[PDB]
Formats: sequence, structure tokens, C-alpha cells
Amino acid sequence: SKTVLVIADLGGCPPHMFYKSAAEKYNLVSFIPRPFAITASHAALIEKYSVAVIKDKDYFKSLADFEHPDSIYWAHEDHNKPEEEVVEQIVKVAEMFGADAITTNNELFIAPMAKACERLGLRGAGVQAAENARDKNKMRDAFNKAGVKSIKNKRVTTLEDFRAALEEIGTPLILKPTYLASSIGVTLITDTETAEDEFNRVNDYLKSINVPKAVTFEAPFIAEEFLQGEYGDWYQTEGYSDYISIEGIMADGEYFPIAIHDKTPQIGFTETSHITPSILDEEAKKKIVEAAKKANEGLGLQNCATHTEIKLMKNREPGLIESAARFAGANMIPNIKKVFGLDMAQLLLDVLCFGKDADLPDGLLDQEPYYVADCHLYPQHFKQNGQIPETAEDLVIEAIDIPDGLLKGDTEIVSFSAAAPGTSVDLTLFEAFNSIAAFELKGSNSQDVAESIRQIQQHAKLTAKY
Amino acid sequence: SKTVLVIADLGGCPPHMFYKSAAEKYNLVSFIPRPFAITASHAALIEKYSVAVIKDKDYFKSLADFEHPDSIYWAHEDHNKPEEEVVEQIVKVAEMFGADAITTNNELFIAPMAKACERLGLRGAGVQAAENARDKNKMRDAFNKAGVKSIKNKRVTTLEDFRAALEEIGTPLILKPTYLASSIGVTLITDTETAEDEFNRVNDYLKSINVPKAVTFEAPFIAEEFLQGEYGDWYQTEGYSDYISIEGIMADGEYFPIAIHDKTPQIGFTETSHITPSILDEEAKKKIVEAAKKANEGLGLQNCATHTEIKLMKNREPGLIESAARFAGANMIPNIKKVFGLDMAQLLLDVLCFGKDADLPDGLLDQEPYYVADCHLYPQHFKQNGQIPETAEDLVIEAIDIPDGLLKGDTEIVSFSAAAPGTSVDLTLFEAFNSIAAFELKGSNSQDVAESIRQIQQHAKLTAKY
Ligand SMILES: Nc1ncnc2c1ncn2[C@@H]1O[C@H](COP(=O)(O)OP(=O)(O)O)[C@@H](O)[C@H]1O
Ligand SMILES: Nc1ncnc2c1ncn2[C@@H]1O[C@H](COP(=O)(O)OP(=O)(O)O)[C@@H](O)[C@H]1O
Ligand SMILES: [Mg+2]
Ligand SMILES: [Mg+2]
Ligand SMILES: [Mg+2]
Ligand SMILES: [Mg+2]
Repeated sequence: SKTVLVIADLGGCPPHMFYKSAAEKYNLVSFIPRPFAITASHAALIEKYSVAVIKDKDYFKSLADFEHPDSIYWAHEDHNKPEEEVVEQIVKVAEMFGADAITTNNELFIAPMAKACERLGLRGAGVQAAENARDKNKMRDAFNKAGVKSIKNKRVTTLEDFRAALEEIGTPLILKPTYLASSIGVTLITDTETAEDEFNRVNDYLKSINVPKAVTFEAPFIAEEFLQGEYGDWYQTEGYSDYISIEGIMADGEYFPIAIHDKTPQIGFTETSHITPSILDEEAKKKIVEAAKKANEGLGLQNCATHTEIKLMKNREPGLIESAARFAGANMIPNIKKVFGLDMAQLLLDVLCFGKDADLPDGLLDQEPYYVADCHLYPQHFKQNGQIPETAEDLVIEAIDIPDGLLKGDTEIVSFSAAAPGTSVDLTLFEAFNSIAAFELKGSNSQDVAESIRQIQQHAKLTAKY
Repeated sequence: SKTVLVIADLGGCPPHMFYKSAAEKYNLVSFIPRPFAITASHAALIEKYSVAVIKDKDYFKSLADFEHPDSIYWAHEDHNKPEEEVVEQIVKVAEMFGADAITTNNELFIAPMAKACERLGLRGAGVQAAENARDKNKMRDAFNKAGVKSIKNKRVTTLEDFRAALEEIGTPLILKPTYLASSIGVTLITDTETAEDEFNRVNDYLKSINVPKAVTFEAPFIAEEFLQGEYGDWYQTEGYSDYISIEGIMADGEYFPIAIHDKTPQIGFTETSHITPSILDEEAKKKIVEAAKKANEGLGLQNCATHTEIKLMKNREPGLIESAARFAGANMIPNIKKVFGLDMAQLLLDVLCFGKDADLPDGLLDQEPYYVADCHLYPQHFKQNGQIPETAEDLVIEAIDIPDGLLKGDTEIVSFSAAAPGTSVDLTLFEAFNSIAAFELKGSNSQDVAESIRQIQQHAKLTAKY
């Protein structure tokens, strides 16, 4: 048999699939470096499917530190431990249990996990490649080197640094952190000269969030070109957006594409829905693939899952927004299984343990029996039909209801879940920590699923305290 | 700090106290040799309070072996692994986590745990002493040697072996297994000569239950004198029974008594209630102590908790029924904490880790603010007011209700729990796998608590399908 070590923490392939998928085929062992990062339902899936579990004991100081929260937007809690230490912890756990492989669904641990794998002679992302995938400046340089759509980009520390960039890069302009997630601090520029009395506010805002002491950024911000979208050169119907993600496996340095996902449009920069698989035509998908191939091999990644965001630009130029050496979040990975029957968690484990003896698809998965959409509603969506006032520093919610007749064609609601009756929702916090409803749709016609979603976003009834 | 390894399985100090008590003061690590022995609520308390958990992985063959039952009467499941193997497993886990101590609440693991502790140089029961406490014949010989009430006793294998015993020991006569728990096969003899066409039925019945492959019995049965009780030489009021248990800690070979428990009377040989602490007078308790001191030092036990059952015989002779080198079961250990504020789980851990530097009471705990009673109702109790027919191979239950006005004096019901509406109860199974209700009473007058219990057993309303 084979023993897989999982560094268990937030994001990526969700726990409700990951542990069962892994334990089906492997002896699963869990390391939990951040016990506070672990929801109650998460802990329960860890304990249920792992033959062994270790938590970093330094975290527990009283009995109440043994409490599991119901939900965690982000680990807003100091992890004051340098990278070399994390690596050591991982190596130690892997040796204690004779791990044949190490994976993680959490970005924060990708770098250190690569280092341990190399030291242990196990398959991994590759030490340098993981560095590249974790510093945005290094990720950019590598992409340019790899020959995918190349754009201007400067490291940014001060405002004195901000001037030289704004002047060079121009409008539209993106400035964002080198190391963080959930699009925090990621700032847009359509006005030309307010940027300054607006860079100095988002310079501070990065000093309230928390990451571990183990993610190296050689400069705090990057500035680079905003990738302009051109919806009409790509999609043939309304309902999607001008970006996509594609999911893949890297095996032995080679990129294997699995599935591309369509999106419904964002709100600000918060994502709303992921549709499995894309309706995009085969030529378009071939360009998307080709670009993710170059990007990811361009990082040097060896053995890992990938999640790559690509902006659909004019002339069908695919523009690399970002790639990570871990599974997509939300429900994308489960939905790939439901549609095609392929379990990408298992597939990656087969790669970590057996290399190209794993059964990797030859090209994107095809012959989808139907489309599955992973969708979320947010407060903004309702404020986007009036339901919320613009002074309303909070609101409380009793029910969210989907009237009948919104579904187009054979679309169908598979599941739906609303936030708890009496739920306190402060409306001066980011929306991507603020999903107040969640639904899945199935259907054999993509444009209608997509349209059915627009309709739910429009007409779903909130009942709440104004 | 200090790392305690718990071999987690059934019985003893119940999980709802043990893990929280241990984790309060120690870094707790759990080994689970029998994952099937672990209820859902148990697993959840393990994962919540342990900094590390290992399960014996050989048990998992499909995904469904990862299911936790709600309740487990007994681990009716083959554990085909010889003692030397268990020992090895325990030693390996203790080394993997640098355990400073090992404990268990489950009798089946006492012998092997002593061996590992000795090999590891950690405090324990003592290898021979644990053997003595686990083979009933060896426990008897040791008690006789120790000078506590001595009685006739022969090893029994066949019926040819049964003849020589019955003739020597006489009526009343007890014959029971050397190695099992919950009073299975424990058989009474008031008739003189039916015993034979009744020994040959209870010879077979031991071959349906299961124990691990790691408990040595050099003869399958023992026969010995039934210890006759004489209630009236001990208690001054009605309501108790003619046996007691006493709870203690062995530290460095010396017995430290903690608390004696009264009982309400049994049904068959199933226990009904445990009252913390005994109302027995100080001379009576001094005899009880003195007898448990000799018994337990007589076993040679070094470092462990003890639970010792003593029969209250005529002339105030305390008769040793049995002693185990682990905590009492049911809720006796929690109730000791509630009454006196002493946490005996912690106290034992302090002994395992620090020896007589622990804070051991000097004599039984006194100054009880009040009595707490841990009580259970069974089917028989209701069949003991008609509620069940004598053909009724099963019954289903909707509610069990305590009418008002049954409580005497300032007695009070603290908690009460009935079996689930629609619960299937086969009435050709042992009653001590069959608790269908559970209550706790508090009160400052013992005789009334005891009497309040009799009244609940009498008059509690069942509503069920006849
Ligand atoms: N350079 C860019 N050009 C266009 N859109 C971007 C750019 N960077 C970020 N975005 C938008 O914001 C989202 C978050 O970007 P990303 O850099 O992936 O931040 P995060 O790490 O928080 O996901 C992207 O999916 C994209 O829609
Ligand atoms: N030798 C005995 N004399 C009197 N009663 C006994 C004897 N052995 C067992 N019993 C009764 O049956 C119960 C179970 O006995 P024990 O030997 O402790 O079996 P178990 O290991 O199942 O608890 C005792 O608490 C006692 O009430
Ligand atoms: Mg990201
Ligand atoms: Mg991103
Ligand atoms: Mg017993
Ligand atoms: Mg007993």
C-alpha cells in the first residue's frame, strides 16, 4: 500500500471530497499546522478518513483553543514560524509515518512542501518552481520567459515606487500583493491621477490580514497591466465572463489538461459561479490549453495539481492572470467528477506515488453528459436589486427564496443553501468572505444554465431586516 | 510539558471526562487499536483533545469501515493479534511521540500496556501484577496470599473438571470466565444437581462473544465460593446492596483510597446505580479500605487506578470479588469530581508522570457536600411492573416518563435520558447491553436518594408497544 501525507488547511479541493477520495485508495495521514484554520466539519472529515493525525501542539494554551469554529473566512491569526521550521515539521511528520507522498490543498504550504519533498526524495512541485508559483513577480518573469502573453510589471514597495510604475504601465492599471489570496488589495485604475491618495490607503490595508511567517515576498506589491477582456472574440452567447480557469495535473514536468471552467460575471473581483465544463469551441480551448501548458511548464512545476486563471483577450489571445500549484477551490474539483466521472484528487495521488504510470487523460475531458454550475449569492447581489441600504453597516437575514419559473430549458436546481436564520452580516467587509447563499444547477444546455443563474441572481427573494 | 499516551477503547473513565481532563494538563496522544470499538461521540472527543491520533490501519478494508457506530455494547469483532504484537504496537507509538506515560481505561489492554511501560522504563501496573489482575485464578491466589478473605477456587476446563469443583466448593456456587467482562457466563447455583445440564450450556455461550487475541487465560472457567452477603451487619438503612466498589490510585506499590461507592440492588447480576460516596460508617469504611489495600498491594500493582468490588459479608468481613487496574466505569469517576472537586484522571496522570510528588489524598475523601447517584433503567425493570410479556422476543419504545412526586426529601433529578423513540429492543439478550434509560440524582440525604431511586424504578411510566 501507499501512505499519503496531507498538509491539511484551507482552500483547494474541498474536504467533503478530498479525504474520502484519498482514503479510498491510500493510507491517509494528516498534518494540521494551523488547528485554528480547521472548521468543525473539516476536523470531523480529517479524523474520519485519516489513519493518523498530528496537530502542531504549540497552538494549544488553554482548553478553549480546542474549540473548532463553524466557519473560517481566513486564518486571521498569527503563525509566527519561519519557512525552514515548517519544512522541518513536514519532514519530521513524513518520516514518522513513512509517507510515500505529500500534498496540500492550501497555497500557503506549497513552497515548504516542495522543499520537504525534494529533501525526502518524493515527488513534488520542485523547489524553485514552487517559489515561482508563490511570488507574483517571479511568476510573471517566468511566464514572459515562457512566451505566453507578456506584459509590463514592476516590483512596488513605496509610493516613490508607485510613481515609476503608473507612469510606465498606464491605464488600466492593476496593483496587488505578491503573496496573498482572495483578491485582497487588488486594485483597479480607470481614473488617471487619484491612484496616489488611493495607493496609500491600500498600502496600509495589507497590515490587518494575516499570513504565516513562511511566505517570502521580495517586494510587498506588484503593479502590472490590467488585462483587458474582449468577450465577443470568444463566446457565442451571453452569460459567461471574459475569464476562465483551467485545471490540470503536472506529471514529470509535463502539463496534462483536465477541464476548463466557464464563469458568470464577477462582482468587484469576487467570483460568482463556475460552470463545468466550458462551452468554448475546440479551437478556443486549444489556445487556452496551449497557454496553460507554456505557463505551467514555464514555472518549471514538476508534480502537482494546477489551477490557472486566463483572461480572454481580443484576437483570442489568452492572457495569463495567475497559476497555482494546487487544486481549484470552490466546488470545481467535485463537479469535474460528477460530470466526467474522473476523480482528480485520486489522479494526483496516483501521479505523486507512481508517476506517469498514473492514468492521465490524453487531452481535456470530453463528452460531458451535461453542465454543472457551482454558484454563490452575496449581499451585494441583493443590494443589486435594492434590498440593502447604503448606510446599512449591517443586516440580519431570516430566509432567501427562489421563486418558481426562473429556470430556463431543462436547467434544474440540484442543491441550495442559505445562511442561518438570524445571521449577522456587517456590510463594511469584503464580499468574498461573505457568501450568504450557495446553489448548484445541472442542465444539458450551457447557455440556459448560465441564464438560469442570472435569473436567480436577479429575482431570488431575500427576507431580512432591510 | 509532558506527553501522555492513551490507548483509547471502551470502559473506564468515560470519554466525556477523560480527554478533557487529560488535555487540560497534558499533551495527549491517542492510540486506537480497535477503531470499530469507537462510537461517533467518542471519536469526536479523541480528535478534539488529542494533539495526535493513530489508528491501527489494518482494520480499514473499504470506505465503510470508516463509519463510527452510535453505540457499542461490546466489540463483537475479531482482533486476531497476539499480545506480543499489541505490545510492539504500543511501544512503537510511544516512541514515535516520546510519551512520558501510558494509560488506558480498557481492561483488555492492561497486560500489554504494563509490558510496554516496563520496556520503556515508564511507570505502570507492573508486568506480573497486570497478569495477576487479568487472570481470575491468579487474582484469587494473590488475594489468598495477601490475607484477605480467602475462599475455595479451582481452575475449570471440562465438565470432568466441573464435577471435582462442585463437590469441593458446594452451594452456593459461582462459575465464571477467567478473562471476560460485564458478568457474561457468571452463573449461580442454588439447586444442587442441575448444574451439569446447565454448565454445558454456559460452556458453549463463551464462544459467541469476542475478545482480542491478546488476553491469556490458562484455564477457560473458574469455579469458586459464592460470597454470601449479610446486608444487616453493615448498612443501617434500606436502599443499598450487599456489595460496594472502592476507587483508588496505586503509586509506587502503595494503595491510596479515594472514594467508596454504594449500590442499589442488582437485577440478575446487572448493576443499577452507583452512589457517590458511601453512607457507610467510618469503621466499616476502614475495613473496606484495609481489604482493598491488601488486595491491590497483594496483586503487586505499582502505578495505576483501581476499581475493586467487595462483598459485604457477615461479621463485617469484607470479601474481595474482583479488582481491576483501571478506573471504574459508568459515571463513578466524574461523580467523584462533582462531589469532592478531585479529578482522579488528572491525579493518575500526575502519578504516572511524577510519582509521589503527585497530590494524593491522605485517606478517603470526606466532607461530601451531598450525594450524587448514577442510575440506569433496563427493560427488566419494567417487566418488573408488567410492562413486558414473557413471550415478547422484542419491544419498541416511544417514551419513558418520570411522574412527579417520587423524589424523597430534597432529592433532585439532575439529568434524565431515555432511549430513542422507535427503538428496537430484542428481549433475548443480556440486560447489561440493554440500558434503555439513564438518570442522575443529587441530594444531601443518602437514604432518600437511594429511596427516590427505588421509586423511579417502580413508578416510572413506560409508553411502548407492549
Ligand atoms: N493583471 C490582471 N488583469 C486583469 N484582471 C486581474 C489581474 N489581476 C487580478 N485580476 C482579477 O482579480 C482576480 C484576482 O486576481 P489574482 O491575482 O488571482 O488574486 P487572488 O490571488 O486573490 O485570486 C482575478 O481572477 C481577475 O479577475
Ligand atoms: N465469587 C462471587 N461471589 C459473589 N458474587 C459474585 C462473585 N463473582 C461475581 N459476582 C457477582 O457478579 C458481578 C460480576 O462479577 P465479576 O467477577 O466482577 O464479573 P465481571 O468481570 O463481569 O464484572 C459482581 O459484581 C458480583 O455482584
Ligand atoms: Mg489566488
Ligand atoms: Mg487568483
Ligand atoms: Mg469486570
Ligand atoms: Mg467486576
